[PDB]
This record gives sequence, structure tokens and C-alpha cells, in this order.
Amino acid sequence: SMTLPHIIRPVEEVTEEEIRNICSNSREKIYNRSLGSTCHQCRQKTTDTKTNCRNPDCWGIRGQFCGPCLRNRYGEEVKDALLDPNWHCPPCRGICNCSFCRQR
Amino acid sequence: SMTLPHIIRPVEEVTEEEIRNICSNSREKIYNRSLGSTCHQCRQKTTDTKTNCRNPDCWGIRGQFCGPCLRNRYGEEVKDALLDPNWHCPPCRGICNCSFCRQR
DNA sequence: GCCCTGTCGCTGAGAAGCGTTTGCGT
DNA sequence: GCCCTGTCGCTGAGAAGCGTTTGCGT
Ligand SMILES: [Mg+2]
Ligand SMILES: [Mg+2]
Ligand SMILES: [Mg+2]
Ligand SMILES: [Mg+2]
Ligand SMILES: [Mg+2]
Ligand SMILES: [Mg+2]
Ligand SMILES: [Zn+2]
Ligand SMILES: [Zn+2]
Ligand SMILES: [Zn+2]
Ligand SMILES: [Zn+2]
Ligand SMILES: [Zn+2]
Ligand SMILES: [Zn+2]
Repeated sequence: SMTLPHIIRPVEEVTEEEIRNICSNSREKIYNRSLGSTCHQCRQKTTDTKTNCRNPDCWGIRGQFCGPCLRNRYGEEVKDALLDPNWHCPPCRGICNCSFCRQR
Repeated sequence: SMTLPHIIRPVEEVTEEEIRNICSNSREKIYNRSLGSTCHQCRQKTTDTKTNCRNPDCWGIRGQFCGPCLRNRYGEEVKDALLDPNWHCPPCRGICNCSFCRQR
């Protein structure tokens, strides 16, 4: 299988450092092929904090969104999403507008 | 990867025995977990001859249909499909009416 | 030029087959 | 009953991240 396992992170396990590491400008991202995480929207693998979809039916990394992409494409803040126990990713809500999902 | 490789069989390599082995009644199928092939429509893995999708963009076993399913669900004969160099499976044509594909 | 500082292309990827499985009531 | 002899449920499955990548011309 090519799919990375999806693990749901509880809201009470979100730390201050992770909140401070949410990207505020896409040009300031730090790339890392091993420790980074890929944002579903912009498809860049970087070390900034990204969202975690808490829908049990979600899979893979489709639920991971960076700071700028979540606010610019959906008007939501990553910090609010990380502290929301019922937050579902735009792919799970069927409203993703990335270049791949809006084709069909 | 869980996907079986898709191999396109040329029309000139279809033999008489394979044509004679096309299923004419679903109750007469012979099941075999190792040598059988799965029909996409009825999801039964049997030894009767099934279609081969010749679209290069096809993948997996979605293009394999048994005799009764092809004629009853799409009005096409497996023998005609096997001898058609440009035959595409109903999933490739977006007209599949199996229980999984017609949901969405 | 303006303010809200932003994004898509490409490769290879995209289940399969078991059990609980065989038409409609027009 | 009829003729054309038929089909769905369930489990686990359903990419990810590289390069060619950063708003519109209203
Ligand atoms: Mg391939
Ligand atoms: Mg069986
Ligand atoms: Mg009815
Ligand atoms: Mg799973
Ligand atoms: Mg790179
Ligand atoms: Mg324009
Ligand atoms: Zn992003
Ligand atoms: Zn999700
Ligand atoms: Zn998307
Ligand atoms: Zn079949
Ligand atoms: Zn096909
Ligand atoms: Zn189908």
C-alpha cells in the first residue's frame, strides 16, 4: 500500500510550540524530505504545523493543510482546526478546491 | 500496491478454447481461488473467459467481465469484446452499473 | 496597477475477492 | 406469476511529494 496510516491526534495533546510553528507566510516555509509533512493543497512537504483530520473515515495525508492554504482557500485557521475535536478536512466535506480535486 | 498489473492481450492471441470457455449461464461457473479471474460486475472469481480492457489508461481488474454479466448488464458479447482491438470496459466508458459504481 | 502576499504540473497512482451473492412485485 | 435465467454485502481499500510551483488582468 502507498497510503500513509492516518492517526487522529487528540486536541489535548496539541502543544504551544506546535501552535507557534503554524506557517504565516508560504515563502517562509522550511523544507525537509524526512521530517516534513505535505500539505494537501499546495503539495509542499515542510516542517510547519498542519491540520489533522479527526474523521475516522479519513485516510492518508489528504487531511493535512498548512496555515496559508487553509486561511486563503477555506477561510479557516489551523489553530482553530487543531483545537476542534470534530474538525473534518475539506476533502472529507467534499469542498476541496485544490487543482486535483476541483477537476471532478 | 494492492492493484494487480493490467496487461493488454492482442486480439490475434485469442484462441478458440478461450472463446468456447465464455460462460453462458452464471450457475455453471467453476470457482478457483488460484487460477480463476474475478468479474468486476458480479465479483465472482471463476475460470470462465472474461473480457480484457484494451485502454492503456485502465488498471487492475475493473475491465474483466464475465459472459452473463456483459450481456445482461450492457448488451455486449464477450466474444465480440475479445476480438475488438479498441474495446473499452464500462468503467472506462463511465457507464458501469454495478452495485459499487452506480452509488456515485 | 492593487491588497488580501497568493500556486499548478508531473509521475505513478488509482484492490480484490471473500461471503452474507442471482431477475421483477412495473 | 412471467421470460429474458438474472445479484449485492462486507472487509479493507481508497499515494505522496517531487519539480516544472505562488494572487488578478474583474
Ligand atoms: Mg501504472
Ligand atoms: Mg467462496
Ligand atoms: Mg419493486
Ligand atoms: Mg484502514
Ligand atoms: Mg524540492
Ligand atoms: Mg483572467
Ligand atoms: Zn499549503
Ligand atoms: Zn479528512
Ligand atoms: Zn484536494
Ligand atoms: Zn459477472
Ligand atoms: Zn478499462
Ligand atoms: Zn463497476
